[PDB]
Amino acid sequence: STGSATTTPIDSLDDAYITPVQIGTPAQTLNLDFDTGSSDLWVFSSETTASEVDGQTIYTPSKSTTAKLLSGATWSISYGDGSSSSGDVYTDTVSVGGLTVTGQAVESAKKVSSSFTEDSTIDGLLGLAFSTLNTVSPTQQKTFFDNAKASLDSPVFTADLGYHAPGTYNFGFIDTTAYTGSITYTAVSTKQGFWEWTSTGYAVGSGTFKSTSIDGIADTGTTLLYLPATVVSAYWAQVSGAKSSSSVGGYVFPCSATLPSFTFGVGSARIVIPGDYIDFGPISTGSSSCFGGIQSSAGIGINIFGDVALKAAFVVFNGATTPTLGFASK
Repeated sequence: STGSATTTPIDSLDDAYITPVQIGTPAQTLNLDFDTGSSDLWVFSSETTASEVDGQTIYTPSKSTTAKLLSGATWSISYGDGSSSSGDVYTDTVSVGGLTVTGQAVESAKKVSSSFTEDSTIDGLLGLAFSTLNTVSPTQQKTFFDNAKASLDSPVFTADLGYHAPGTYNFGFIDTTAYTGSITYTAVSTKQGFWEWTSTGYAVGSGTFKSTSIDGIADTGTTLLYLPATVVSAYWAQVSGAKSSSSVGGYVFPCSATLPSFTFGVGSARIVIPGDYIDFGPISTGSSSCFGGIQSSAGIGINIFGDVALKAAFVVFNGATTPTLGFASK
């Protein structure tokens, strides 16, 4: 089997991407944030504290003839950005782009933090990291991909995120028309539960490539590119007037600037992030100070190849017995 679904930016800045997901019988379609940095499929629901729902579409398990309460199971998650959610668990039928899993754990939120409430466009998350990170207790549950894997034509999924445009998540096949040149594959460590790999270096604009190992995670659920302070300083030094602002929470730059590109290495291959991808717009409405899309990972504890990086590539998440990651230009 295979599946193919379009993923759409939630706003004009590509702050996140949503993908429609069918849950239950009859189908209830929710728009979920596909997150290769976590491993829980959780949804706003009829059980979510009413004051914490503000415009989201909810899953109502009592209206699904295939929903079953997973007795005694609870979940609770906290994300790198400080947000969180928790609740109980159902199993139900879940379909993505024509690919169906029966008995998928659907984690129903009883509580969500303010950032989730405040984002009306995201109805929940669909985790695509390794199932070892799943938070369901006392019996850990499998991700949608893990459940689908054995049925897929090939044990892979691909992320093809657009810049200010829709893109695609495919399951079970590689669309050879969706990228240019070849896909370069690179080793993955699953030791921390992430799609963790080592980039071979970077360049700023038309500058020379610096060969240096950068360990980090391919994370579709993180907006920006978070790299070591040395790398980030080298980037922003090429933008007149750019500075790190403690008050704002990172590097800012004059909105009148033209940003240089940023290149990262995948083995001997190179992925070029155009400068415009690194512009996240005014820090507040009407400001001429703009927020940068490349930020320091110092004090995160891990480098994160988020959407800024991934949307410059066609990315293969290869879930073979020994997982790997593939990157192609597009």
